[PDB]
Amino acid sequence: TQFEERHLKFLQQLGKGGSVEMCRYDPLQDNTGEVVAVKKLQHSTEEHLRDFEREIEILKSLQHDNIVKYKGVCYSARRNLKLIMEYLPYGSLRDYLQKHKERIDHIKLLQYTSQICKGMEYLGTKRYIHRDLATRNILVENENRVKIGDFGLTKVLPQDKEYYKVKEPGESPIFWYAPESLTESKFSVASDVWSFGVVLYELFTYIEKSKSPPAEFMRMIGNDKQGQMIVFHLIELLKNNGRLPRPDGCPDEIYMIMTECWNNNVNQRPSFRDLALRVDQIRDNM
Ligand SMILES: Nc1nc(Nc2ccccc2)nn1-c1cc(Nc2ccccc2)ncn1
Repeated sequence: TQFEERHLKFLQQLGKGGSVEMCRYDPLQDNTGEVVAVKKLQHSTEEHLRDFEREIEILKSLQHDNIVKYKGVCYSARRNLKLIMEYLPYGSLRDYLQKHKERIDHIKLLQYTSQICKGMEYLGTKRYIHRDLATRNILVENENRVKIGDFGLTKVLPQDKEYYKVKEPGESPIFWYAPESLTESKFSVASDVWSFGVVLYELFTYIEKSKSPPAEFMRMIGNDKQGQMIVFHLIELLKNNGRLPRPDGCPDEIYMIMTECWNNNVNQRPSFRDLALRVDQIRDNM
């Protein structure tokens, strides 16, 4: 079925990077229409249109309980596509956790960790590399279900390679990046596992600003480091086993999982299939 542009009523802006807005698809014009999440380009360049269309193809091919649901495409404006998605009412996990802090216990954090793992394992079966796994890109459906959203940086692996090489990087979440992604701009399932270790760290710090991966890494390299010098010092730190600390009150077994995801050897990092099995075992034990 189709979405006519004239019937999409703007409600609220949700986020920018592209922009995501909350809209009501209301063709009956009685405000009884479905509330949807709408992604559109803000600077619709020919390269950005090409990437956005690929992102739409990626989302549409994915059907999993922990992946935001594709609803459609609104053409009504080909050079000005609007991606229609289900609206997830509790927002990003980063905001949700920061708002409802230790009132979410370890058992609840591990239910979210398991869902993120499962979503990521399914994404890997389609040979897609997220590249931007972070709590800000994880959305909350309700208190019992989280879903990976934002496939803006997602890449499809070439047919004959287990990595994707980014020739000209744009804005990059460097404090979530694997060493090989920082040094050689190489992205793989293994670099998404390293970023997953960082998500686990974010969860267990309860999004405390002073404990954030940029705040901790800046302190370790020195707050005096600026621009490209941050990337130089971060690479040297990671190569020398400088890691994010164990969050206050974090169980030993969860910190062990983080440290295994943060292995310098790409092949030694765990698989998302084993992480989901391990996390479900911890939850069972609790
Ligand atoms: N499907 C869907 N529902 C929502 N709901 C929402 C978001 C923020 C506040 C309240 C509700 N977003 N969303 C969405 C958002 C999005 N990226 C994004 C937006 C805000 C922040 C961080 C990242 N990418 C794809 N879908």
